[PDB]
Amino acid sequence: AASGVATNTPTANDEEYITPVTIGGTTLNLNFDTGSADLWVFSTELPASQQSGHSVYNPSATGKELSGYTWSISYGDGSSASGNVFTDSVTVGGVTAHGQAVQAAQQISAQFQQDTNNDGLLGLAFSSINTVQPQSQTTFFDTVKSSLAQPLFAVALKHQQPGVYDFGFIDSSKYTGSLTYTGVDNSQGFWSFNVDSYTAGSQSGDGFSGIADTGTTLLLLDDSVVSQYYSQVSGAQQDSNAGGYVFDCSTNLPDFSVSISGYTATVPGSLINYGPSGDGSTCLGGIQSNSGIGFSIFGDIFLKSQYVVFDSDGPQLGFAPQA
Ligand SMILES: COC(=O)[C@@H]1Cc2cccc(c2)CNC(=O)C[C@H](NC(=O)[C@@H](NC(=O)CC(C)C)C(C)C)C(=O)N[C@@H](CC(C)C)P(=O)(O)O1
Ligand SMILES: *[C@H]1O[C@H](CO)[C@@H](O)[C@H](O)[C@@H]1O
Ligand SMILES: *[C@H]1O[C@H](CO)[C@@H](O)[C@H](O)[C@@H]1O
Repeated sequence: AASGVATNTPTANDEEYITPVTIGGTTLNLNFDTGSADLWVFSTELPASQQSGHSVYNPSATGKELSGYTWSISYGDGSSASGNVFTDSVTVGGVTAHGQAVQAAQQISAQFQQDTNNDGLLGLAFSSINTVQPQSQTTFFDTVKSSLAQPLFAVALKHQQPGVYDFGFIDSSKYTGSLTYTGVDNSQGFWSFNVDSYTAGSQSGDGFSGIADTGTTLLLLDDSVVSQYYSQVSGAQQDSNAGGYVFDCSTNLPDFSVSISGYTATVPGSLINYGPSGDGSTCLGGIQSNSGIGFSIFGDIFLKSQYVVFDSDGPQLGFAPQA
């Protein structure tokens, strides 16, 4: 059976996490994203000026076209990309997917034209939300899962340190105590789960649903919860140059926790200081608004506190404090 360890590394301020992937023999640095289901890459089909600062996929060398097939994706921050489709060999942590659909970019939006830290995305959401047309394709994980020892992957994201994506096995040294599992609702293609209650510092409230999403930097909550949290943070104010609530960098921030099937997942206040906010001398908060969408986004701020098991059997998510 197959298993492997893929090493991730945060960019500055842990904005995103990058992991190397070898496609047709070329290694690209990709953003592993449990919130989407497309494996797309910078390619030789982009204008030459947009290739600069990247490693790029050359489909002509090793790929097999899917004639007539295309892809086009849009993300929550308004970024987007599109192109055509080839199958090729894709290796992650020593585990090879043969005949994996690789979505070669022809068009990329401004955000991607400005980010030279990644060479594309590797989606790890359910394959039902893959965007390839006219027929959807499987994620790397779904392609390999029946070859793995167990049909799961697990994630340790860290603050300013390398972390892991474990494929096909659980590393019990990555967490304290035992895992607690909760049921996943895959009806919208996400790793969605329920929380029974939350604690924002000195205030608590009722539960809600949200998605485990490695591709979102922050912990995005309802505006009522965000307001409750920052009401406890002296001097907090919104700054649209920075991206939301900011505060003095020396602030002692309250913890934030959720109740997940009887387990308390706690984000220490230290992790809620995202980093310097950008002009001047404040720090951006790691908790921000979810734009009124009606569910929460358990992004990297939250995930840095946990080891998280994404198990296709169920499906289900397992949580324990990171170690
Ligand atoms: C339709 O599904 C998506 O777009 C999914 C899931 C989702 C759903 C609802 C709301 C969000 C996220 C909530 N998330 C968002 O609205 C924004 C999110 N982008 C970010 O976090 C961006 N982060 C920053 O700009 C740093 C700032 C916030 C200090 C991005 C550069 C990593 C984002 O769109 N992430 C997608 C990947 C990214 C590389 C573009 P993801 O695939 O994780 O988003
Ligand atoms: C992941 O698990 C497989 C299956 O036991 C091993 O072969 C591999 O070395 C890694 O520990
Ligand atoms: C990624 O790299 C880290 C070491 O940098 C390993 O521990 C891991 O197994 C993988 O090679």
